[PDB]
Amino acid sequence: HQAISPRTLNAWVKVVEEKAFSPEVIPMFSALSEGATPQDLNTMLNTVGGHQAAMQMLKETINEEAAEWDRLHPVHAGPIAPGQMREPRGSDIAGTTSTLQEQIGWMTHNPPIPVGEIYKRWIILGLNKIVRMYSPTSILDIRQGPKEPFRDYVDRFYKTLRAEQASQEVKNWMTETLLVQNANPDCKTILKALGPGATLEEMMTACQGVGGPGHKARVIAEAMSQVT
Amino acid sequence: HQAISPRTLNAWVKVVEEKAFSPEVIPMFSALSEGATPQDLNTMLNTVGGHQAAMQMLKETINEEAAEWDRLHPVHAGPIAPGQMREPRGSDIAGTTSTLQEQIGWMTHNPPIPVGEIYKRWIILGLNKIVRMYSPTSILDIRQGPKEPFRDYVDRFYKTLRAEQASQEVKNWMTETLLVQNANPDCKTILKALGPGATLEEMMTACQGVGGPGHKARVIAEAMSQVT
Amino acid sequence: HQAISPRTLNAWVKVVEEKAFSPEVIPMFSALSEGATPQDLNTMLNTVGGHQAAMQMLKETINEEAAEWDRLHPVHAGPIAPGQMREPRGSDIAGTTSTLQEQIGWMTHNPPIPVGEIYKRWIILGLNKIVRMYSPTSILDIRQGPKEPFRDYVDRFYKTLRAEQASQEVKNWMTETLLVQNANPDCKTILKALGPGATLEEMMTACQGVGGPGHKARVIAEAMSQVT
Amino acid sequence: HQAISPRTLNAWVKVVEEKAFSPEVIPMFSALSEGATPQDLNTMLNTVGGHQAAMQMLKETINEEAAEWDRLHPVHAGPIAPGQMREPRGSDIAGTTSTLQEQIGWMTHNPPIPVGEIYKRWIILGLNKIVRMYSPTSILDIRQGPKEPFRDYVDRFYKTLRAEQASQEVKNWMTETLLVQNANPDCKTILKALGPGATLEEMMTACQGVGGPGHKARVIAEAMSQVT
Amino acid sequence: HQAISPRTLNAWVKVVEEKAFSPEVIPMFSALSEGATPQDLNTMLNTVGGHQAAMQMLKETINEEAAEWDRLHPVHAGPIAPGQMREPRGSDIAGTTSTLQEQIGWMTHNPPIPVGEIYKRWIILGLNKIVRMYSPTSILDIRQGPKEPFRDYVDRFYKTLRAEQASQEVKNWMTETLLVQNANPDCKTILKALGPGATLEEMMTACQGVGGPGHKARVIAEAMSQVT
Repeated sequence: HQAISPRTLNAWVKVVEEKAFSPEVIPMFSALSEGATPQDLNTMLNTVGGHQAAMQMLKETINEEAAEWDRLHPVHAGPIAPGQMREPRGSDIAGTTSTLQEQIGWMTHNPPIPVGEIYKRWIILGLNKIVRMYSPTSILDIRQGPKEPFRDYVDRFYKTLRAEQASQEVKNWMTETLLVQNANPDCKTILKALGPGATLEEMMTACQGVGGPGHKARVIAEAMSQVT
Repeated sequence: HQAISPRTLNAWVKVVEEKAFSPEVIPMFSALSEGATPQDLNTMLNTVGGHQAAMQMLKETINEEAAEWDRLHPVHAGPIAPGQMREPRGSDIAGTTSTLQEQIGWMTHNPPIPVGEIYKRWIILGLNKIVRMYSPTSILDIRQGPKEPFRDYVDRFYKTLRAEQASQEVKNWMTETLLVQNANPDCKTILKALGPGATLEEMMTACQGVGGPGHKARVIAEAMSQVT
Repeated sequence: HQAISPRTLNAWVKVVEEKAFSPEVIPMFSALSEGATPQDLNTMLNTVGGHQAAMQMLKETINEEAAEWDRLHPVHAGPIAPGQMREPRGSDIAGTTSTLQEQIGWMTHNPPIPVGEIYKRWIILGLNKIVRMYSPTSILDIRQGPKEPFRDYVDRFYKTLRAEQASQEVKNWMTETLLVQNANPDCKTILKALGPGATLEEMMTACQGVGGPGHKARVIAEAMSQVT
Repeated sequence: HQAISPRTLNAWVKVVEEKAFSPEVIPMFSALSEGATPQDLNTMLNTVGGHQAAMQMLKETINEEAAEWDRLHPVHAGPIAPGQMREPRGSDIAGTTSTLQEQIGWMTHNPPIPVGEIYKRWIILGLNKIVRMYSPTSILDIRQGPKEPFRDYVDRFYKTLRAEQASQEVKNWMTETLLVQNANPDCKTILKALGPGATLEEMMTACQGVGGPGHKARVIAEAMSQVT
Repeated sequence: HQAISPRTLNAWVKVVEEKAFSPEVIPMFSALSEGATPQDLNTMLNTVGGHQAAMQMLKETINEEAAEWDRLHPVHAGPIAPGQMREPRGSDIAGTTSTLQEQIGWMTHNPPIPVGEIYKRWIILGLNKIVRMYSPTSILDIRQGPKEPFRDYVDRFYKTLRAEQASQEVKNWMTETLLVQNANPDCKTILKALGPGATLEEMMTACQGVGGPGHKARVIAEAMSQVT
């Protein structure tokens, strides 16, 4: 059997990477996995890194479809040793508890039991659910909360940046601009007054005081001074 | 015995979606599932998407009814091979651990054991409890709390909108005319002062400082300014 | 056979400790464990002190690779006693459920079954993920939050210092010149006004009021006095 | 013989894309290709996309090493023998003109001819040459020349951006910022004269006059007026 | 064994012409070519006119995939009397050197060698590459450079219009409304000063002298007089 190829698998991973779960993922998945055995589909589903929530939702959808297939299709009374083989099971359709030889026998035995397209349909339903009910996160979406200390915001920003797929110089550029840009006015005013060319430690030291009694007293007194 | 038809099942899903478990769901369910086997009723109950809490309550009601049936009806002394078949069980009545062939045999064997009507009665009791003690959520119900960051409210609003059943243009209009409308006066004042035709990022940035050391000082100073 | 030596293992531990999980860790691990059996690799990994999160990530990666190997490679139909031995398994590749004699036989039986290099590849993938997606903690990173009580910050600082790898005199110097330095301005002002040569007790008992009604009233009154 | 797994190959592609032929690829390549077939090494080298100059340099180095191997190692008559194995040729170590069966035979028949290790050495030399010489091209490196039309600069910027590995939102943000931030002083000042949020077509229409006789006369007249 | 219907081919041409190479071509191409013999796929790829660069990238992708298939799959020198069908090669899958009868036999063999799906996967990979890295050139993108003579720009615009896909009246309207609009301010000023509704030859004569010595001196004098 013609198993999956490294080029096609890597192209599938790349198209998942560039477009996180845009509606263009389903046509590419349906095009790159024609005739693929459930083992190959599981390989393409496991190879993609990141998007843990989307993968969890897809696995939940696959489990639901397997359970429904189990409910609808019962178990045969007795196996036939000569010229017969075990009927497919929902987990076997999902490829969890089945071997590649058994899947090949299913796809070859006449009349065909096309487990491949059934598993592909389940995965496509999961992908549709992901497309409808999932929004990917990005470094652009990391903004400091109204009452979030600067250190925790910076930690979240750097965690997202590390998880983000970009070149090192691009990541450094984002660190240079977005981190200062995405901040509440309380921290942004202090950062602007700090001046350009200030390292991370200086900014952390400067914004360590936001939300404390001293900063609150200072801003309140400044507000009364401006009003009167 | 023929199974359920796709048209009737799709109409059931549509009526559940439109009435949102209104008191009119019970008549439609009783009308569309006349003579339905427990497998058909299980498909009827599982096909409807959304309303996770209501489905959970229905499942708890079914489990309680099955447990009560198990308690009231004991286990027979022993099976009889010639001209007899296994007596029903609460899980088997609910169709979880029974095959369609066994259910058909139960409905056919004289005197007719009414598995379908018993399961329908249990599901109807569950639906009654759902109607009495459940209120569906909608995008209209999503309002920002008195002390909530604008980002968290926006995230909840968009999650509800994604879960909401509406056309894309309707969803866009709801986003345009509801996000600003449903907000605390502190955020709504800033949004109104922003001016018509503002992007989501601009509004999010403008309301980042709400409920912060700088904002709470400015509003208090303005308050004493107005008073004195 | 020629098992691991105390010198190589100690050098591996030392380089891991001194460089943290830097990108330079992967080359050294690829040089100090040439031909190492999976038990030797497990000994190399286990002796790493600290870095619990990194070791957990490495173990998760190893488990994922073992599961994928189990999925891809099926179970043989029947064992053969004369001139044969059990085929490797993902857990056996990881060395969890295998003996040293079995691994040596695997590496010796012709054609060779490279259990050692497969396990090394899995560990290297885990190390790469650690390098990409992990930031080691240090005493320099311990700073007190804007609303954190001084006692809690001191406790965290001393816990990190105890976990830190340094000589006793250097640790004492770190305590002397870092605890006061890394604090919010509210506590730093009090500590500076305290004067040099004050032990931990006076510093802790002089910063017990930060965040209390008395301090939040005194600083506010001072702010109004300065403004007006 | 064990083949290259899709997971390790995808990880190799990912690390090559991430580090962008930094020194860190040199260890990792040797880490993931232990005992790898020269066909597996060829797949590893072919799968990585982009960096055409780097791959050309690597192929040139491989061809040079193959030519040197051909020069140093002479041909032989190769009579029919019980081993009936032909001596390898530089192309065979390169993997271009060698099938997998004879390749495993070379790696297995006593004495073992390590075609895989020789090909790994050649690829390592090529990678070292790439690290020393080749420099990656980034979107930040795109800067409009002193006398370059704005349309050509925009075309080059978008051509480089479409090959950049980043999320779509990140690419849109790059288009928003870097396109105007990197410009000729005349083009930059004309764009700054335009209000923010202008569309790309408007910006190109405004900059179409840069470098023409009218623009030259205008700037000369303004300079003469300013100085005198 | 049936060929592709002319209506399907015409619809494929229409869909590939209407939306250029927007991602939506990838799904449609999958649907119209399901079960298609590689000769039919070659006909579909050859019939579509325009976008020569896209066709070049496509053909490069099929060539690369065929080369990889050739490398991975070796050649069997000795023919086999039972099932006397030659194993498909890299060019055989693409249909360049394979006849219709051989492809039909390959898709009807036992076991089936699916040349059609492999070829379609190659074209789909090429189409994804086109979508990522190709921007179609339209008449709206034809703008005359700052130093471009008007005759050369007119020739380029007319070449693009002749290559444009639109009705003759639409072409005339685009010529009338776009030639004057898309020009540098230096020539657009002269064209606007010329009487509206002028012949192409008159416009070319009027703006032929732009960028020359006399025009440069005239604009220099005008600017210096306006300044003073």
